[PDB]
Formats: sequence, C-alpha cells, structure tokens
Amino acid sequence: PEMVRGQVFDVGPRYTNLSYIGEGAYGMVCSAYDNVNKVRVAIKKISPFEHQTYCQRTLREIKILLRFRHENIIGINDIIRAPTIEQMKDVYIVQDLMETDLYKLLKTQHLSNDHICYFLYQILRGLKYIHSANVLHRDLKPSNLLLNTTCDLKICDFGLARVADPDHDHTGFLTEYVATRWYRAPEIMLNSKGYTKSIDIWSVGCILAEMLSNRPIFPGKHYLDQLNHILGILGSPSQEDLNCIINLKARNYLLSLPHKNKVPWNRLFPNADSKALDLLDKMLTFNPHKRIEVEQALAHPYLEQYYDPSDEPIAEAPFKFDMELDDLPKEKLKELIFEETARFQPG
Ligand SMILES: *CCC(=O)Nc1ccccc1Nc1nc(Nc2cncc(OC)c2)ncc1C(F)(F)F
Repeated sequence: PEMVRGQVFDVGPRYTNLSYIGEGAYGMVCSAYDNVNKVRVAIKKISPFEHQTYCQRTLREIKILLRFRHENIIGINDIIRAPTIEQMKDVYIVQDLMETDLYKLLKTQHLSNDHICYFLYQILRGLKYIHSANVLHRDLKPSNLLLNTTCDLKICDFGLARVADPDHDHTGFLTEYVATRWYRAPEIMLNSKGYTKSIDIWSVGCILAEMLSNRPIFPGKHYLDQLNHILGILGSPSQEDLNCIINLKARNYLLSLPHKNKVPWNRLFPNADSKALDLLDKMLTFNPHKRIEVEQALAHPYLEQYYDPSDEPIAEAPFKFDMELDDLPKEKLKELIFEETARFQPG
C-alpha cells in the first residue's frame, strides 16, 4: 500500500501518483491520478470507527452527498474501503479536485465586485437546493467553499448537517454548540439549537462581509464574545426583536448591556456595491424571523445578472433521515457506513 507523510494511504491500483494537499477536518487529503476517468481527483482518508462522533459525522456526510446532485455541491465520485466489516479500518472518499477554497483565496487575493457577485450567487444556488431538501448545512464558512481554476464554487463538508426542525429550535441561554464560532448566528448564544434555515443565511451573510474586506466581520475569541462582536456592528436589538426572546436569562442579558449604535454598512465597507450592502443587511438581520430566505436572496437586485429560478434546481424529495443516528453506537454506525458504501465495490 502507498505511503505519503508517514501514513498508509491505501487507494490503489485505480488511484496512483499521490500528492499531499493538506489536512482537512478529520484526516489526510491527497490528489491522485484516476486511471479510469483519466483526471487527477481529490481523496480524503477517514479513520472514524473508534469515536462515535466521527462515525455519526462520516455517515451524515456520506448519506447526504450521495443523495444530492447539484453543480454547486461537491459530489462523491468513489468510496474505497476493505471488502469486509472486519477488515475495514479506513474509508477513502474520492471527489473532484478543486484549485483552492474561499478561505485560502481570501487570505491571498483581492476579490473584484464581479467575483464577489458570482461567488455569492453560487453559494445561494447550492443553498437553495440544500434547504429545498429540508437540510441545514450548519457549518458554512470560507474553508467549506471549494473553487476550481475558473471560479466555479462547490459547497462541501456536510458532517454537521441536520434535517430542519423549526418546532424544536428553542433552548436556554448560553447553550453549547458545535459549528464554527465566527459564522454563528446571534440566536445560537441566546435561545436557538440551530434547527432552522435562517442559521445558514446568517453564515452566508458573514461570508459575504468577509469577501468585501478579506477579514471576518465578527471574529469572536470565545462563546459569548461572538455576541459582543455582532452587537458592536448591528447595535442594540429593538424592543420588538427583544420581545421575541421569551427566555428570561437571554432577555435580561441583552437588557443589561449599554446602548450600542448600528455601524452603517457603507462606513464599514466604503468600496462595496450599494446593492451588495442592502443584501448583506438583510442576511445579517438580528431577528431570525425577519432574516431574508434563500430564494428571496437569489431574487435580490444585487444578483439580477444571474438570477434564473428555472436554472436554480431543487431536490426531488425532502431528506428523510431526520438526524436519528444520535442514539446509535460506533458498531451499528460502522455497519451502516459499510452498507452505504457498498455501491462502490466491484459489482
Ligand atoms: C470540503 C472541505 C475540504 O475537503 N477541504 C480541504 C482542506 C485541505 C485539503 C484538501 C481539502 N479538500 C479538497 N481540496 C481540493 N483542492 C485543493 C488544492 N490545493 C489546496 C487546497 O486547499 C484547501 C485544496 N480539491 C478537492 C477537495 C475535496 F474536498 F473534494 F476533497
């Protein structure tokens, strides 16, 4: 078997000429020449079978990405594993090789308004399809947006994704949460489990702001500091928006804070297109009920050059498996991963 950087990367014989790319969320990623469709591909090594959390996440991503078919959503081309459960230690996921991701691009490259507009359109186009399947991505951020050499964009990493559940969204104040801090909607820290579509719109809003300046808009250093950043720009919530927070701990915390003024978008972003800032304002609305939805965001004047609802497909069916893998142990999960990957085995 092939070795990379003191690591078994056991993908051959179909996949050869391995080049290390980097480390992703939970393991080694290489490029490799695919001897069947004669292209280089991306391959990530997943070794999840020891920890139940890794298993739940691996299974979610596999079930979701195999069901989804969309130009702005990374596919799975191939899955490599051992022929038996007993021999299966790692899973290799084979995906289109992309030039970069938005996180690497923002650290090195100024974006023209035209590039911002096209990136934003494709994020929303992919997101319309995800949300139409009753799925929440829940971890949208620049490193989960892949780009090829012609700036086509694909959403990746559905490991934290869930079926939408708006009726069970309420929780207490300062409830712990898994998804990436800087892209977390203010309601997460106040009264939300992140079980509604509005959670993803907030993250897209943060990504749009970060494309305008190359810097995260709300770079919190800890759980409650995240809220400090958001309120520093949005200013104090209105009485009406507070009245929607019924939980007393969350309400009273907000009431305890000194009054803060809204920082106008055009001061924060002096070079930005005014229509881009109108859409940003609507995505970064404090109150999740008043926050723009994906389809409304697509219809916004900023995106008029691209908007074409007949060419913005939705999913054939909602995603069935509600998230109910939560109670399943590592061993049933290994079995389910084995089953879900069976189609990529010779015959
Ligand atoms: C979906 C998130 C992810 O897999 N990101 C990531 C992170 C680090 C290394 C590799 C990947 N995946 C990935 N990368 C490329 N292409 C690429 C090439 N040169 C640099 C980078 O920096 C991240 C990425 N293509 C495809 C993938 C894929 F996700 F499909 F496996």
